[PDB]
Order: sequence, then C-alpha cells, then structure tokens
Amino acid sequence: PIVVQAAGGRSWKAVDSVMFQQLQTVAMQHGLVSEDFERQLAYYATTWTSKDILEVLAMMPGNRAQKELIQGKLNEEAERWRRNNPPPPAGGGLTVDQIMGVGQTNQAAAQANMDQARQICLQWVINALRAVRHMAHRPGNPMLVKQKTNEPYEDFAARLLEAIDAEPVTQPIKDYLKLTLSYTNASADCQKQMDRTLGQRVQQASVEEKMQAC
Amino acid sequence: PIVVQAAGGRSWKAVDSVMFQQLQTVAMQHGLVSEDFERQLAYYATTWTSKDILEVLAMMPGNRAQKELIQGKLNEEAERWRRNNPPPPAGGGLTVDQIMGVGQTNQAAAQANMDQARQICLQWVINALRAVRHMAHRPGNPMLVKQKTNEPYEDFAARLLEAIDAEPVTQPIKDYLKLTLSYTNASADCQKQMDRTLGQRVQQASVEEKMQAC
Amino acid sequence: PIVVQAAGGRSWKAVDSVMFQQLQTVAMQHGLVSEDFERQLAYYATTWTSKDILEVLAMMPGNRAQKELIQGKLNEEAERWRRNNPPPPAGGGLTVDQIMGVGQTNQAAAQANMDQARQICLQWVINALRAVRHMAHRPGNPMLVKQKTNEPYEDFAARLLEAIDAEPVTQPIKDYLKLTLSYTNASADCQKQMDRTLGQRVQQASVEEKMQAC
Amino acid sequence: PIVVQAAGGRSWKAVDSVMFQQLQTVAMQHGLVSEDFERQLAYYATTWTSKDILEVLAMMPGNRAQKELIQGKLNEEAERWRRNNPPPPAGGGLTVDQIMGVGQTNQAAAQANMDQARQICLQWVINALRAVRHMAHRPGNPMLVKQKTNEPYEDFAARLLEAIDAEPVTQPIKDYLKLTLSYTNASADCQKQMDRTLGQRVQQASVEEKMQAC
Amino acid sequence: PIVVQAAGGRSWKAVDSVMFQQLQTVAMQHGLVSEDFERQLAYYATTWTSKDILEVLAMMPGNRAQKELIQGKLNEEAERWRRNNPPPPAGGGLTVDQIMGVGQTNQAAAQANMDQARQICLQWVINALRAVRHMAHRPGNPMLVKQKTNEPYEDFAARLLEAIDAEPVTQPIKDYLKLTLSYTNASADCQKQMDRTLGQRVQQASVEEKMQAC
Amino acid sequence: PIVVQAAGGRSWKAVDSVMFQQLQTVAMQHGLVSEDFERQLAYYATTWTSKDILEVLAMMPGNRAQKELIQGKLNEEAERWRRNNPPPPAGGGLTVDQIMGVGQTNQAAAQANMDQARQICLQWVINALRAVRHMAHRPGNPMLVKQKTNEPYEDFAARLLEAIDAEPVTQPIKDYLKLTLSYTNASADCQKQMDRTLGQRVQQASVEEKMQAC
Repeated sequence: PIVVQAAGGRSWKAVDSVMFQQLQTVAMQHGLVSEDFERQLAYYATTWTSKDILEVLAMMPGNRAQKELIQGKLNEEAERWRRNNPPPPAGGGLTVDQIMGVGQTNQAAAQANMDQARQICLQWVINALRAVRHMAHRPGNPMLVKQKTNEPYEDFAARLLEAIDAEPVTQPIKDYLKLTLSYTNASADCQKQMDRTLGQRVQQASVEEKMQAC
Repeated sequence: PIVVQAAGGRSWKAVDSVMFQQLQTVAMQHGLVSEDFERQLAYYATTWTSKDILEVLAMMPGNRAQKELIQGKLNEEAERWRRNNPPPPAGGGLTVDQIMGVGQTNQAAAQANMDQARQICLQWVINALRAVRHMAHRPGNPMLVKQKTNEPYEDFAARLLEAIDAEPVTQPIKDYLKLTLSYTNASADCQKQMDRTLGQRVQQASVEEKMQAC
Repeated sequence: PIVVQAAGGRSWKAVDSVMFQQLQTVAMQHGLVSEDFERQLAYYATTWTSKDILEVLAMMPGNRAQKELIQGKLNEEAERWRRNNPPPPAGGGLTVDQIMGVGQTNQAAAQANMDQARQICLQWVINALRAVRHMAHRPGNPMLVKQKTNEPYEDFAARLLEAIDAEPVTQPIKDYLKLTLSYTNASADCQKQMDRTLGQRVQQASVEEKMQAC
Repeated sequence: PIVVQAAGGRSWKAVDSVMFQQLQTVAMQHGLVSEDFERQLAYYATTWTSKDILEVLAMMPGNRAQKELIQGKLNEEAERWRRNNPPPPAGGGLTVDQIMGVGQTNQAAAQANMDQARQICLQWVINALRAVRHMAHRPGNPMLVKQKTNEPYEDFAARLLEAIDAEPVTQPIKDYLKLTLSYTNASADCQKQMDRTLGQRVQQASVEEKMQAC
Repeated sequence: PIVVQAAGGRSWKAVDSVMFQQLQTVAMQHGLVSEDFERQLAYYATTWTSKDILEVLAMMPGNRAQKELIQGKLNEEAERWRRNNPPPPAGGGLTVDQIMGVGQTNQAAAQANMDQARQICLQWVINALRAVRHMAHRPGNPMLVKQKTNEPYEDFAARLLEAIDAEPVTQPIKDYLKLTLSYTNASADCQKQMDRTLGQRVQQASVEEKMQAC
Repeated sequence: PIVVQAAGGRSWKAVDSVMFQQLQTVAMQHGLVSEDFERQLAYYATTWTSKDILEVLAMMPGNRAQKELIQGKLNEEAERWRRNNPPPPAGGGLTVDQIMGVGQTNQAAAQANMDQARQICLQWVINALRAVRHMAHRPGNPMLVKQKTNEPYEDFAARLLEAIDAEPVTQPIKDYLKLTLSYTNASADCQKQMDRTLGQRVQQASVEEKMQAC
C-alpha cells in the first residue's frame, strides 16, 4: 500500500494483515483465478504498489500449475503492451520493468512517478486471472448449458448466467445469449410454460420474466 | 468510504475489511435481498462512495440469478429517475452515470460534488433490494397467513407482521391489516379466546392485546 | 456515535462494527428485551445519536412480534412525554420527532443542540425494553417462586432475586420481598434450618444470612 | 475509562469492547469472585471511572445470588469507610456517593477531582470480591487439606497454597502455614520421604524443598 | 519494526501481535523452512530491525533439529560475507555482529546507520531458509518426478514445477527442465496424447500447452 | 507499557488485551516456565514497566505450586543482586523495591528514572523462569538421552538439542555435547551408519552431518 504523507510525499506500508487474510480466505474458499478474488483485489489494490500487487498475489493460496499459468498470461499481457505501444525514443516514460516493479525499492514503487505503472500492473493481473478463468471453460459453455431435468429455472439461470460471464464475448453478444439461449436451453417443460406465459416474448422476455415461469 | 481531510478536501478509503465481513456474514446468514442486509447497508453506506455501494454489493454472497434481478431493478430505478426528472438544458447537474459512478476515479466519486449522486445511488440499491424481496412474495401473503394449528400467537404474529412488511402497501393500509387480518387469520381457538377477552375490540385491539390471548 | 472535533464542532460516525457485534451477540445469547442487553446498551449508547439508538436497535436479533411490542412501548413513552409536558408556546425547544430523530441528517442529530433529545431517546428505549420484559412476567412472580424440592438456596435466591427484579415495584418494596418472601418461599426443610440459625431474624436476616443455611 | 486530552482536561470513553470481552471471558471461565478476575480488573481498572467500575462489573457473567453478595460487601465496605473516617465539617471533600459515582455525568466522574474517589471505589470492589471468595471457604481450609492418597505433592501444594491464599490471615501467618501444614498435611508416605531428605528441616524446608520429595 | 518519527529520528516498536500470529500460523500450517513463510517474511520484514528478524524467527513454530540447521546456514552465510568481502582497514563500516544485531539496544538497531545491516540480515535469513529447504530435497528431484499413473497432468505439473523450484539451479536451466522433463516425465498415455497435439513442439510447447493435453 | 509523550515525559498504558492474550495462549499451550513464553516475554516486555512485568506474569495461566517456585527464584535473584552489589552510601540509586515496583504509582514506575529498574526486573523474571525450567530437568539429561529404537535421528536430535539447552552449562560446553553425545547416544544402527559416512568426523561432524545419516 501507499501512504500519502501530509507534506505530499508518499511512503510504503505493508498490506494490513487483516486485508491479506481477507483476500487469502476468499481465494482458499473460491479460487485465486475465481471472479470473487478478482473483485475484492481490484477494490483494495488501488493503493497497492505494483510490487505488492505481485508479492500479495504470489502469497495467495493456489496450485503451482495454476500460478505458472497466471504468470504465463501476465507475460503475454506485458509483451502485448510492449508491442501495442512503440517505445518513445530514449525508451519513453515507462517500461514493463517499471510496471512489474523490477529492481525498485518498495518506497520508490510507491512514489507519484509510479502511479501510472501501479495501475497498469493491476490491470494486467486482473486480465491474467480472467484469461486463466476463461480458458478453464471450453467455448460454447452457454450453448452446453441445458436446464437440468426437474431443476429450478433459478438454478438454470445461475449456471447459464455464469456460463455467459465465462465467455469473454462483448457485453452486447452476452445479452443476446441471455435472451436467446435461456428459452432454448430451458427444459421442454419450463419452455412450454414459458411459451404460454411469454407468448411472442420468446426472446423478448428477460431472464427475470423467464424466472417467473417454473 | 470518504475521509474528510482537515483542510476540507475529501479522499477515498476502501471499506474497512471488518465492516465488509460484517455485511458479508449478514448476507450469507440471511440474504443479500434480505431486510437485515438492507438495514446495516443503509446505516454504514452513508460514507460509502457511489462506486463502493456498487462494488461492495457485487462482492456480497448471493445467487447469480438473484444478482441479475438486483441489477434489473437498479436499471428500472435509473430509467425512472431519468424519466421522472426532465434533464436540465445542457443535461443538468447530474446523470445516472454520475450517480452510478461510471468512469470516475475513486477519489473523484468521493469529492463534495458527488454527495448528492452518492445518496441517490444508495437510495436505488435499497429500493432494488426491496423490489427483489417484494416480488419474491406472491401478493396476498397477509391474507394467505393463517394461525397454524396449535402454534403460539407470537409465532403467528411474527409470520403475519413480516407478511404485512413484505407487502409494499403504504404504512396506513399495513396498519389496518395488523388490526383486521390478525383476528381473522387467528386460528378459531385463539379467535374465540380473543373474542371473549377483546370483546368489541375485534379490530380495535392491537396485535399486543391479541398476543395476551393464547 | 458522535465525534467531538478539536475545534468543538461535532460529526457523526457509525457504531464500530466490533461494538455492534458485541451488542448483537449479547441479544442473541440472551434477549433484545433481556436485562443484559439493556445494561451494555446504556453504557455504550451515551455517544450514540438518537437515530443510531433506533437503527442499531432494529438491526439487533429478535422475533418480529417482540419488535412490534418494543415499538409499541416506545410510542406510549413518547405520547406520555408529549402529555406529561405541555408544549411551550411556539411548540417549545423539543418534539418527539427531534427526540426520535425523524427527518434529521445523521450529522445534525449529533450536533450539540440534540444532546438532550439524544438522552431522552435512549431513556425511552431502555424503559421500552424494561416494559416488554416486565409484562413477559405475570404479576406475583416472587410470590409464585417456591424453593424447589432439594434445590440449593443459592438457586432459589437466584430465581427469587430475578423475580423481585422482574417486578417494577419501587426498590423499598422490593427489599421487603427479599426479607419476607425468601424465608416463606424457602422449602420447609431449609425454612426449619433457617428458623433455628436465624432465630428472631426470620425477616431480619438478609438473603446472604439465609444463603448460609442449606 | 478516562482520556487525558492534550490541554490537560479529561473526557470519558467507554471500556474498549475487546477489554470488556477479555474480563467477561475470564469471569465466565473462572468466576466474577475468582482471584483471576480480580487480578485483571485491578490492572485495567486504573483508568476506569468509578461509575464504569460498577457498570462493567454488573455486566460481567455470574449468578444473581452472587451479585447480591458482591453488592452486600460493597455496602459494608462503604459503611466502614463512612465510619472509619469522621466526615469533615461541611461534610468534607468526599462522600460514598461521590466514590460510588451516584448522580454524576460520565464526563464528570472522569475529571481530576474524582481521581481519589475513582481509586477508593475500585479498592472496595476488589475487597468485596475477595470477601465473597473468602466466605465461600469454611475456615480451617489449609488444616482441612490433606495430601490425597497417591497424589503428586505438586497437586497437594497447589491445593494447600490456594487454601492458604483463601484464608484472609496476614502474609506472615500464611507463611507459617506453608512451612508447618505442608509437612503435616503431606500423606504419611511423602511425609516419611520428606523426613529423611529434609531431616531437621521439618518446618525449616520451603514448599519447593518439599516438592523435591515425591 | 522501525517507526520513522516526524522529526526524522527512528524508534523501535515490537512486531504487531497480529503480524506475528500471521507468520506463526503460516509456519505451523506449512513450515518455517517452507517457501510460503519465506514469501510473507520478506514482504513484512523490510521494517523489521536486524534483531527482530532473528527473535521473531526463533519464536516461530518448528522442530529443534530444524532450528539448529537454520542457524547452521545463517552462520555459513555470515562466514561467507566475512570472507567474500575483505574488512576495510579499521574493520570497515560493518561487521557480522552489527548485521546480526549483537549487543545493540532495540532502539539503536533501528537507527538509520543500521538500514544496511538490517537488509543484509534478512537476506541471510531468507537464504538460510532456502538452503535448509534445498537440502531437504535429494538432487535430481525433477528427474525423479514421473507423471503418476492416471493422475491429472495438472497434479504432475504441480509436483514437477515445485521440484524444479526445489533445485537451486539458475532460472534459465530451470526453464529448460519445464520444456524437456515435462514431456519425458509425462506418463506414456499423456505423452502419446501430447505427441499428437504438440507435434514438433515436444520441447517447444510450454507446460500450459502440455496441460491442455490430458 | 510506557508511552513516550511528544514533549518527552512518559505515561503508563495497560498491556494491549491482544498482546496479553498472545502471551496467555502461549503459556497455556506450552508453559509459563516454558522457553517459548520466555522468548515472547523478552521481546514484548521492553516497554513493560517493572510492575507490569510482575502483574502480567501473575495473570498468566499456570499451577499454583509452579507460581510459588517462580516467586521463590525471583526472591533469590533479588537477594543475590542485593548481595552482589554493596548498597552505595545513602542506600544508592536503586533498591530491590524500586526494581520490583513496590509502592509505586503505575505512572511513576514508567518515568525515565525507572528505565534501569524496569530492565533489571525483566532480567530477573526471565532468569527465574529459566531456573524453574532447569530444575524441572534432573542433571545429565543429554547423557540420559539415547536415540530411541527405530526413531529418526531428527527426533533424537530434537530431544538431545533441547536436553543440551535444558542444561545451564555455558555455550562452549554445550557445543562439545552436540559433537560428542550425539554420536554416542545415537542408536548403534545409526551410529554404525554415521561411523562409515562420518569416518574420522566421529566428534568432528556437526549434528547436521549426523542428520544426513539415517
């Protein structure tokens, strides 16, 4: 974390044991790659220095094969950033090193010059966790989801909505799935009940309207 | 949360892990849509910035079908606010975006300019949670409640009072129900005991007076 | 709670999660109406603003029939206060509204003008909890208490002393009960042992002197 | 507790929930009258105002017969103090009321004028707890203690030392007991072993020297 | 820990019980020599004075044979440092004593003069823990690892990656192992599946590409 | 504990409940006389005033026979200090009373004049705990230790190293034991394996070298 001193200069402070434990328990209960960990990480990582975002991620509980993958993606995110942007002549303001906090004192990766590098690092870590999560799902998962025999639509909606979230497809194509796949994937019995209540709203009806049926 | 610095300027601070856990456990023990979560949220969310009210709600434990509904209602609350009020020419002081903290640094959604947007956001979240809760109950629930055979009136009162609370009907019509439905719903045996003790106070007697019987 | 800033102006702060949990656990372990909750509430509620005394009571764990009664009494306490005191012309310094923190920002129910209203509110809540507790006991409970066959006098004293506490009768009439009922309620076997050891101190002997017997 | 503000004026603060729980658990695990509670109370009660020493004692877990006795003794301690000292003309600097914090705002029982009353109150509470503890033991307990058949001397020493502590006899007469009763109470088998090893040190040997035997 | 006072002078503060417990639990759950303990130690030990790095390591939970080894290595690290660097004439700026905080007040091992000694001490402790860990593994562990019959490649990757980490061989030779040993160690059935999917990428394919197979 | 105020004057503060619990749990899990308690006590007792070192030791969990012994030794440590040093004429700067904090306000045993007395008190308490621990072990314990039949050398090393630690013999004579007793105490089977691998290093080999065998 970074503490902004009264004068205006900034100093480094270690992640507060409590916050470290909170992120740890969430990773242990769910997954380091899980969406939950990503959510809490982003909210509390604003203050975290680029080096901390990488040390307090490597202390979190997970498999060693998984950690290699999370570091595989953080590398491809870095190489992309190096490519997407031509270095400015003289090598520019920033480097993947500065961003990943390589060879920097913990009180210099928390100075004002590293605010931008600090944000880009967290951006990559969240993207890396999402990438490992996305691959963990074979494509077509919303298509694969089918309302289980005699299972509440709520349960089907929860599987289907997560499956649509699992896909990295843009929000608009995700929306289409919520409208189209829900009715189709819906088990025939709910689908017949939806057809009578929804009527023409076969795709028009929202998932909530579909939830009203069965 | 927002911290008001001595000078008067305001800065952003993350929800204190302890408070986050307290809201989380309450949601896990009851429901994110449950009244309990709504109560603690409102008391502790005053300081919370509009963005936090939306991030610290999405980290709370609940079903994914339920979260879609809570976001369904927050949308209809926003569209209503956009409709109820004509935008002032030049688009006015505020936008649903400013209110929902869209594209704002966490240290700018906590400045004095966003006090009003901060309150309107929480207003919508509490209303959204109530709406999901209300629909979860089919209308006529107080009418549906009937003192269970050989069950304490206290237990009946607890079901009936919550059922009256479940209805979004104004407080005065809710009061009428406490006076009228209680005696009628009351099982014949308590109802006969209430008739002799209450006498003319068949609807006049308060639920507490009815509690004295059986 | 209210924080007195150095300048002298006051600002509002939410009940510290820890203190909220401490009151909550006590209510869950005992009762919201229980004496224990009343004791801790009074000690820690001094700082609490009138609004908090009512929000941090409604979040505490209890039955919904019970909460109606606690709000029934807080109403009769308010109507009494409205009656006991004629409003001063112009409606006076205070109103039940100001006292119950109705339509007040949480940073204005904590200003110096609301110190008096803040205390009167807590006074009513403690009285309300006591009233629900008192009614929960049918009158004559000390008279009803009888030393159980072959039960330590200590156990009898604990039941009888609480029964005398349950009665809202003034402290002096409560004292008489400790002196008179104890010996009479005492089971014949202890009562015979008390008669020989106490001698003339049949009512003169304190409960502690009676405790020495059996 | 009392907080000494920078200027020098003092203000009242509630016992920190953590410290309250620590004293509570100790009382629940041992006893409110137990020595353990008395030890922690004295160390942490220095700051506590006279009123707090009486409110944070009445919230602690114990039987209601026991609490009457603890209040019985606090009364006889007060009447003694009222007797032991003639009131100075005009009624003097202090009163049992000021000492027991009767009719005083919690921010006035923590001002410098009440430092002396604050200490005298705690003095009485510790003495009161000791008195209830002492009576709980019939006199002659060290004499009653006898090394149990085939029980470690350590276990005997622990019972005997507590029994000597239970007696309110001055420290010097307590010491004599550690030297005399130990050997006599010691079971014949250890006593024979002590006689050969201790030799003339039958009373001369300390309990530690006796511990070396069996 | 070291606290930098406003003036600029530094003072000593004990490791915060919470942080001590966090390191302790991690050591108890894993090992004092375990990598996990090393990670958290390095992140939180920056502030720790050289003396604390040695006292808060000796209080951590572990076997006494293990602690001798951790102190064996810290000695050979010190003798190396004494050798690697000739002492400057007059014995130079620093000594293994100053580094290991020998005969220094806890408020002088935290002054600015001991920043360098403070870092060198932690450097040795982390190296010492790694050395005990490395020896605990017989050389050739990656070679020893063989994908267990009918075990997920993920599980094999986790064993193999840790085995490659166990070896103190430079990062580049470790990388070669991830590319070469993985396919060879891979059980014939996965190895055949890898051969068809990987094709020429027998060593070219990354562990993640190998993970895609079985 | 002692708090150094900005001006420079010092004030007393009670041991932070958390730190008290941490020392308590360690004593309960191990022993008040155990080495573990001694380690944490020394690190956290620097700030503690002489009176606290004696009150926060008497509240710790242990047998009453044990506490008498810990107070037996603290007395012989004091009498030694009184003897070892002639009192300076006028009775000198210090007294065992000042050191043991006898008849001193808790805000005067924490002033700068009592820094020296504060350290000497803790010195005695640690020595007292060690003395009780040492006697608890009959002399010759390292000689007594013999590698248990079919038990890892590690387990033998752990028993032997603690046994060498149990002895209060100077560090150099303790070292000789680690070199000599280890091989001799080692069970014949490990001893034969050590003889072949160690060769001439029968006493030359360190315990770690011996650990490599069996």
